Amino acid sequence: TPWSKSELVRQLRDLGVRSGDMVMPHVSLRAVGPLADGPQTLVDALIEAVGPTGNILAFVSWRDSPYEQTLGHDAPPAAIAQSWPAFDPDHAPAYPGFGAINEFIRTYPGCRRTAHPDASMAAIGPDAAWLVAPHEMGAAYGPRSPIARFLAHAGKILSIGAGPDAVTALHYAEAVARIEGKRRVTYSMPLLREGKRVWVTTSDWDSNGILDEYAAPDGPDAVERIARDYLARTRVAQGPVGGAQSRLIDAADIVSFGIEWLEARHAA
Ligand SMILES: CC(C)(COP(=O)(O)OP(=O)(O)OC[C@H]1O[C@@H](n2cnc3c(N)ncnc32)[C@H](O)[C@@H]1OP(=O)(O)O)[C@@H](O)C(=O)NCCC(=O)NCCS
Repeated sequence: TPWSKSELVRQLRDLGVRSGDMVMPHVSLRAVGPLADGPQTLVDALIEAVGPTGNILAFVSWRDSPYEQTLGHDAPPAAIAQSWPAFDPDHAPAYPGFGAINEFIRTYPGCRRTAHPDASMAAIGPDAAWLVAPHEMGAAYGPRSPIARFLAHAGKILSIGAGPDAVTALHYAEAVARIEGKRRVTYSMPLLREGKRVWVTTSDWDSNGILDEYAAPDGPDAVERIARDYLARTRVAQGPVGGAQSRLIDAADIVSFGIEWLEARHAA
């Protein structure tokens, strides 16, 4: 029997979600189980749980991000530069690998989208515009990014059946951590500025591992190692959301732990 919207709202309430909260969900729909009206039932429940003054922030990225196609180049290769679609924030589908719920969040009426094609964030609520902008190339997840403002607004991270590797906010911790040998990457993104496609090439911290030892693809990254150590040492509200075991995490607390975690193991 599929989970109803009212059943999920009660579960979110038991977990500690309050009206007015700013919540960032990481969802495994298969862990949740069948819903009354598909994934939209959970989206409606998330919006009701945070209330009209609350906010939802999701890391949705872009299904057709030219990340690997322009990685390590001072400019987009010619074939990529001539034909790749410009990132149209209100029309670009989310990256499926980060959760099928993100395409439902992203198309919700009133949802705003950041202009960073690879690190794109979707936001719903009164603070949606303030969260999504600015989001410039070179500030994917560190200061001046939606995550930074999310951390300055008592944000809560809502893992719904997702693994510890899915804590996007911890990319802020590795962006500001004062450690040696932080990996950087160079890539190009096609922005849509006043209807005109503009190619922008930038450098930023590697979001696939801030250090060499954390960047192997086989392969727990720094986010997963930090999150597991945090969840092993911290009392965190846990409970069911649908059929998925869920956690409500204080975003500023796990990021502070992440900074201390990185700086304790690597010199400055
Ligand atoms: C990796 C991960 C996404 C895999 O979890 P998953 O449950 O297997 O995959 P999803 O949550 O995206 O959803 C899968 C289900 O939704 C279905 N689905 C996809 N689009 C759908 C649609 N429009 N309508 C209905 N169902 C849809 C899929 O077909 C699948 O259903 P199925 O079992 O019948 O085949 C999850 O574990 C996770 O980590 N999510 C957080 C990811 C994240 O935020 N990463 C950030 C890193 S910085």
